[PDB]
Amino acid sequence: MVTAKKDENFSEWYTQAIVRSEMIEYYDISGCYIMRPWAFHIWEKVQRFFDDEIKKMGVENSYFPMFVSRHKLEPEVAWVTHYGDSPLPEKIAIRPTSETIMYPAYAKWIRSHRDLPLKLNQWCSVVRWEFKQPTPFLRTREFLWQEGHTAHATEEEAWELVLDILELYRRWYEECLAVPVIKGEKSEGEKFAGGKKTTTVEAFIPENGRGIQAATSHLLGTNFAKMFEIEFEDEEGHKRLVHQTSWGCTTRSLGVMIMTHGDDKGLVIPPRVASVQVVIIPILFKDENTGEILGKCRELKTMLEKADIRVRIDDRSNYTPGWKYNHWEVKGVPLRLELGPKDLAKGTARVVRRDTGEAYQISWADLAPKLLELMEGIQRSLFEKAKARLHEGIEKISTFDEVMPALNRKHLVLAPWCEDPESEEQIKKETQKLSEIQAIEAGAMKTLCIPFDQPPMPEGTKCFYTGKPAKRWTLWGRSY
Amino acid sequence: MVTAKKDENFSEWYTQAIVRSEMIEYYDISGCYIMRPWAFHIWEKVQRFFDDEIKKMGVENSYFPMFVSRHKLEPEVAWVTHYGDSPLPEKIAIRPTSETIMYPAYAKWIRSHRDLPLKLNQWCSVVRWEFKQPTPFLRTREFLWQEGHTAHATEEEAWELVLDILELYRRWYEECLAVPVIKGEKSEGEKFAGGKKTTTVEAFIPENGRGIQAATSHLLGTNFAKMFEIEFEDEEGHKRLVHQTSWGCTTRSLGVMIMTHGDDKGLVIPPRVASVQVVIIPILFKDENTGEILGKCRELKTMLEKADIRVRIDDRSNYTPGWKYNHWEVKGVPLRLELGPKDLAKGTARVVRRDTGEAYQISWADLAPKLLELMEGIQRSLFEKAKARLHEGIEKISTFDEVMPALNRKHLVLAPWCEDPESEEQIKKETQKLSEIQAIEAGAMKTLCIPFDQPPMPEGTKCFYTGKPAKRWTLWGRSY
Ligand SMILES: Cc1cc(N2CC[C@@](CO)(C3CC3)C2=O)cc(C(=O)NCc2cc(F)cc(-c3cnn(C)c3)c2)n1
Ligand SMILES: Cc1cc(N2CC[C@@](CO)(C3CC3)C2=O)cc(C(=O)NCc2cc(F)cc(-c3cnn(C)c3)c2)n1
Ligand code: PRO
Ligand code: PRO
Repeated sequence: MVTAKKDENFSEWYTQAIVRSEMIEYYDISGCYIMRPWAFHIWEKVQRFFDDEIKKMGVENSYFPMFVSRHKLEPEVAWVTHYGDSPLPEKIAIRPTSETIMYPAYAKWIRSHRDLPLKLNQWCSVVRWEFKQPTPFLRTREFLWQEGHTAHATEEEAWELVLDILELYRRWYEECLAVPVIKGEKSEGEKFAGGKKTTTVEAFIPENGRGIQAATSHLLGTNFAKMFEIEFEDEEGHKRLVHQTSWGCTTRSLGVMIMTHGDDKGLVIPPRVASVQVVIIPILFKDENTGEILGKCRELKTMLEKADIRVRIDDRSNYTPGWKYNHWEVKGVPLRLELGPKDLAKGTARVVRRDTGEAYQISWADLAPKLLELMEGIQRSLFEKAKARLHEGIEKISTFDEVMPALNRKHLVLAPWCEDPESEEQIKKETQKLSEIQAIEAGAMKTLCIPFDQPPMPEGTKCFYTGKPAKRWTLWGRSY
Repeated sequence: MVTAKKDENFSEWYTQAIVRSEMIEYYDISGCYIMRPWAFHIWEKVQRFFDDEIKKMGVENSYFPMFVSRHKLEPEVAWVTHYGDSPLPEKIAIRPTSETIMYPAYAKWIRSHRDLPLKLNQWCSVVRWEFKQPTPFLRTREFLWQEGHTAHATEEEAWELVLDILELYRRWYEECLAVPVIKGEKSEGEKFAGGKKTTTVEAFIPENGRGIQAATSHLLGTNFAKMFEIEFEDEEGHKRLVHQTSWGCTTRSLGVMIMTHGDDKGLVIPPRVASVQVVIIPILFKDENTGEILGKCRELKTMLEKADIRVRIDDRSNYTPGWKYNHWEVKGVPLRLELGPKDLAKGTARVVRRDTGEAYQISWADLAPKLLELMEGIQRSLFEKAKARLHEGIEKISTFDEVMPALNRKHLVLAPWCEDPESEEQIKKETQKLSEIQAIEAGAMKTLCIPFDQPPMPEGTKCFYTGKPAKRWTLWGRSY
């Protein structure tokens, strides 16, 4: 049972939700968490989705070492210096990302324009060792991810690949996880180190008012090619720099799903990625033909599974049906199917959907088509409600005077911005001091993205902080 | 093109085979190798096979951290001591295996007999940092693996699980990879540290005469439960120690496949795990209807792929068909399909199988069923020939006098042994000195396994080294 209200103590609510559903187990070494089967199944499902999608683009999986030499990497990096009692001749680092691991190989592999495009991906874990306090799924020192790295003959090929991947990330969140995101370009002050242009999908956490960078797709261009001398020969003979992309996404996505859909009873997992879509709970009166009831549950299980519905029967006699109702609600199973002697006599079943609590009586013959329609019903609704909370979380503003009241309501701001970097740094330090002063009477706002969706820009619109001619609409807010 | 003979310089043959087929790329940090897509596809296929199989047993996937504290682990272990310029308050280790990472969690999770069996697995990489020289796939400082860990209420449940997993490993090698193995029990001198009984599947490398431990399945029993206080309550109330298993298998299996099936032209990959089973090579005379020929290749591709045959068309005009013949032979594609204007006019195709070089002419209508029959033909033959080379590699002996002549022929020995540990150590040190002395005129033999398949033991048979009553037949040899 979950006891903390989501709209009061969000921290303890999230901890309770992920622990009591058997998603996360704690670990000795600060910032690392055991991912238990209940959460790993979801990671497996989104990984299968993304893998299939990128294999249709020609991306292939590989595995590069987790170690990188001090030479090639040359802040939040863990160093190996000993193999037991013996010292290393030169300390080695654990990958925080693998550009400097993979790209010397790329320089060796790419000779001719007939070698491009080169498209590799890997599923692994990386280690970014910050001493700040962690957050399960969202900010951990070790995390699982995929990272893809492509090299191309032209800039425009690489850019189209960046956008195609960003679309796949939008589908990862919105399609599988029912989390709405915003496609954007990062400012030059927040873009990847060494890249040309970083795109992103941003998500939003209403309860603390914080945007979070859900995934990233970088146009590296020729910057890394220069660093690593990755060149191809054209049909003429002339050597030219390849144009590269890199893109990544992590188990952070799981956290974002949890916070988006959970409620006071606990997890609410979208049907598309639930490892159990329907849990069948037989009623088990002592004064009843139990073998018959269980036989019919088994029949309904096979009947649903032929429609590819993922079913678990909880026939444990040492727990009441109310205990099981709570137990599978806490783990977020989207549909519960109850079947007792009355239901049997009438040839129906009772189904309760996890999102709203609504109950239905369905005849066995209509069970598979009806539940299918209901699962798409739940998924869709989970998305649209979340989409509502997204749009109600963003205030469109004209002046800096409107920032602080919008932040105190846990909202983001969409403002006309001139895109000057020094202005962003100024804005962060000022909103941070204003936040501290407000805290005294009871931090910093940054750019999250310049959205692809640009609303109308009136002709003479001025920058909301500098007064200069505004260039584009920018989404700012407090951030993870 | 591969130029080193497999039966002359096996080292350079193996290196050439794995490099020239684009399986392995070298890396700065000694003992680590980049696994390129051509090899990773095979790893993906065997991983899918094993994953499916263990999910039918109820095993679930998880992910535990790659770090372990100095406390809990308390030789070939890499230590992290710094996060950049800052020192760690207590150095941490990178997993060489995860018993000491997972089992405190197990102690927390297992309370009641209704919590057993507990069956977890993970796919990750581990780091065993030896300063000896590495061997691609076979012996590397970092390797990918799966490791499974189960806890049970009784010893016999855990033992049946150990044997079931060992059977799945036999199917991993023999069924998918067409490599024959021998099921055995390891001596107490070679068994896992802290376990009760280690089982294994052993493979054999004829060209250097060396057995290699292909995979391992340990009965831990209650030893680790005592160390970590993992206890369950029975229905009576009494706390009891759980009985545990752990089992693992790695990318070593890939190496063993390569060495088993490759020839002087290079790789020979069994059809069951080839990512390309049929490469279709159109003949492309300049004086021919090329669009027609390519159209028919595309048709044959879709026709074969509806029978679930994995097909690639190599329609590159800048390479001759002979270049492509060599190129896909080197990468080990099991079937090659050639199609030109003559074949088109006759409605047939030419197919050449990679193992023997045999050619066939098949009408399009029979293409899918015939190729299917041929792929099982290749697989089967790859296995049986390898099985032959296995059995011809083992000499059954009675006396120690027969050891050295059997080792000088690169063979293993099956000998009646009393199973005394001090005898094994004696045997290793003596065969090593005899080997060194022989080398002067131009090392050590150990036990590989006590096979499950015990041949007849005559009543008064004496130990082949000590003269004592022999206990069981034991397979010895030089080893990886
Ligand atoms: C799971 C995950 C995902 C991502 N990221 C980043 C990249 C991206 C975004 O798209 C994806 C690759 C493309 C993603 O998912 C970044 C981290 C992370 O920075 N970890 C280190 C850490 C540990 C820690 F204990 C605390 C803090 C910390 C930071 N501020 N505070 C107040 C605490 C940070 N972790
Ligand atoms: C790929 C892989 C698999 C396995 N093993 C062991 C376990 C098992 C067997 O079933 C599987 C888990 C169950 C498996 O596959 C063990 C190693 C390995 O010991 N690596 C370290 C290393 C690095 C190095 F550069 C050199 C040497 C070395 C040792 N002697 N010499 C002359 C050189 C050793 N590596
Ligand atoms: O960390 C990053 O942002 C990029 C994308 C994945 C690989 N490196
Ligand atoms: O390394 C070993 O041998 C065991 C089996 C995999 C996990 N630990």
